Amino acid sequence: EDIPREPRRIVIHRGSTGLGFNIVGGENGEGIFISFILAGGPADLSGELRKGDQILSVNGVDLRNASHEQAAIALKNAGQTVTIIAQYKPEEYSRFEA
Repeated sequence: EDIPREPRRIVIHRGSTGLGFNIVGGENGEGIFISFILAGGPADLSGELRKGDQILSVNGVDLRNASHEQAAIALKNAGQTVTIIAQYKPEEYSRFEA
């Protein structure tokens, strides 16, 4: 596919269904991962985010060592235009989530 291995920058605009994705992780050995992408939501329309992406940063707020609630608050407070730094790690996601 066209998804690279290294971190990538994706710009999302918030709407009436939020940023259009939901998250898991943030405990133990597991960072913040996208578990669900809403059909037609902002993340879906970008074409850029995937289930199994780890969110490394949101608008400059580092989420590599954040709990789930710290990450959910940072996403809720990130404003209308949100820049997500994501890194695609589907095998690590499957280890924790399957």
